[PDB]
Amino acid sequence: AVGACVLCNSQTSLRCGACIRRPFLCCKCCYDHVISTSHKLVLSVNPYVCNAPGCDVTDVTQLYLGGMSYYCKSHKPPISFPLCANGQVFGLYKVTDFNAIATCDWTNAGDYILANTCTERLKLFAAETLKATEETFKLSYGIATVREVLSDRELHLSWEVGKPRPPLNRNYVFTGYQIGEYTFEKDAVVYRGTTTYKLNVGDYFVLTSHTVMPLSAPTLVPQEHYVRITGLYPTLNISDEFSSNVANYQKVGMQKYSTLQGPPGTGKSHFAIGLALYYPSARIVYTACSHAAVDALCEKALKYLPIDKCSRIIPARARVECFDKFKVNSTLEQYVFCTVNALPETTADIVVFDEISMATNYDLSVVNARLRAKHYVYIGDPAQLPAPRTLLTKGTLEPEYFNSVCRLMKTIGPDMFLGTCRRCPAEIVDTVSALVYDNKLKAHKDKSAQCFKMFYKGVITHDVSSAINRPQIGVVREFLTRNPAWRKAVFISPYNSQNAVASKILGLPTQTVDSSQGSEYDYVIFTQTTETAHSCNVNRFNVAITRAKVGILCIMSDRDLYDKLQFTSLEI
Ligand SMILES: CCS(=O)(=O)NCc1ccc2c(c1)OCO2
Ligand SMILES: [Zn+2]
Ligand SMILES: [Zn+2]
Ligand SMILES: [Zn+2]
Repeated sequence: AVGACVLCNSQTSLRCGACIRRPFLCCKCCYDHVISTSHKLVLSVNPYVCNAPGCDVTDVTQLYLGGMSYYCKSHKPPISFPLCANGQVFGLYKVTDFNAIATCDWTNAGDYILANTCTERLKLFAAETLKATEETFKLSYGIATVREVLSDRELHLSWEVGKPRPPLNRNYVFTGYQIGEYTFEKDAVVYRGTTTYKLNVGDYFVLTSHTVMPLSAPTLVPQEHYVRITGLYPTLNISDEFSSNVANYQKVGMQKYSTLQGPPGTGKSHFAIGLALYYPSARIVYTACSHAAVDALCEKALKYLPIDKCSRIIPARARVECFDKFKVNSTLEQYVFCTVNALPETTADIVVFDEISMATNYDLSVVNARLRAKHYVYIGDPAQLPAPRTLLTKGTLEPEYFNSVCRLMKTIGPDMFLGTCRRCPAEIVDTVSALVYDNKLKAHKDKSAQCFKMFYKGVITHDVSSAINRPQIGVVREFLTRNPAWRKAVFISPYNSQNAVASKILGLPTQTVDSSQGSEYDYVIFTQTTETAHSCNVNRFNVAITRAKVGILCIMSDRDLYDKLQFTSLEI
């Protein structure tokens, strides 16, 4: 039990026994913690507990030292010093924010605000504590058991009594029993095995609670600015395609780390892959939280970089189908594409972390711990969607609080900004530029005259809490008959239950706003479904309308966002 203080690094024998992570706290900090919170169990070699037989005094403020032993006020010998005196807790080698991180239930937005405005070591304490709290919460849900097997994609489930039922969306991944990971959608339920298996009756499913490893590396390394490009060797022969990013690629070699804010369709993949063509000898590890973000980087690399110098790292516990054109699990290749949780312990000349709004501080820290690099480039957009915070139910998490990188991009600004959207028709670019980009995003395409908006509240029904608006889907069905070109549109809504209804009624492929992020489609049909804080989130709204290359039909519930859409209004 010999470690360093999470608040001031001072070496100590003390750990908080009431904290779920049991942080090492020094004499002067440990006191400031026990004296201000319900946390009174202090751990050393032995806990600070009354040594008198059958005594239940564990509160450090009610204990004293009797020689080399610990006793309460009722058992202490005449010659005994209190454990808590003069701003310190007795220990070898002799905070308001730490108390709030240590005691909070992570259900308030203010908990996440603090976990991002605090000191660097407190961001790791916050990130570990949050993730451990999120896992112990997965145990609170009831066990689903197979009652009947309808077919290869449908079954009926028997839930546990006394324990609540977890939300049934793709976000919540189950573990069958060890028959593989499984997912559910809406008494006929749709089952989806990450592995194909003849669903047996009696088999059960649990949300896999994974052990939270402690954090060691910071979320962001200390910034270093250099007079020249360091450890990287630029080409003089640089393809005209990537000439627009040359000044920014040099900025990347003259700093330890750099932030790139790239609104939708401004060239993030192009910038990331073009950085390899600019430093041709440099080993680049490409990382992101999701398999789809890593796969999008592989698709752009397949087009510009040699396939023999690339490798897609796939964890043996495969959950979804990912990129198959590179040699798999060769961490020895010059270009390594890998999700954060699968990263090996290696080194790199450049580390590119894409879709930075989806990262948590836990992920930022894991990347710094597994990858030791000369340069780190963080690419994403704080105006796009963050990682879901399953415990957060009160308050809204603002972009400057998503993670350390997003905090920097929203306060000091990003080091680099891609200001030209090449994907969207001008109507959409002008709407999101004013909405989330402070009028700094510019349109490359002209107005398509195929961006429509309809103010139609319809009727809101609910599959549990996931919302449906059948009259909004009815308006879409009516529109499709009059606009058959839109037969090829992707249907998007903020709710998976709305999507299930629209899939059966319209037959269009379906995507939630959160799963559509990073993807593009010629035509998009968006139904807002509700006027909630979720369906009105400006970041979700921004993602939803920036998926479209040619046209979009927005069936709106919120007068506010409807009025902001610079689209042609439709009647009915
Ligand atoms: C951080 C660089 S690395 O260790 O991942 N790649 C270098 C390398 C090492 C051994 C090899 C090889 C390439 O090809 C044959 O055997
Ligand atoms: Zn301390
Ligand atoms: Zn504590
Ligand atoms: Zn006692």
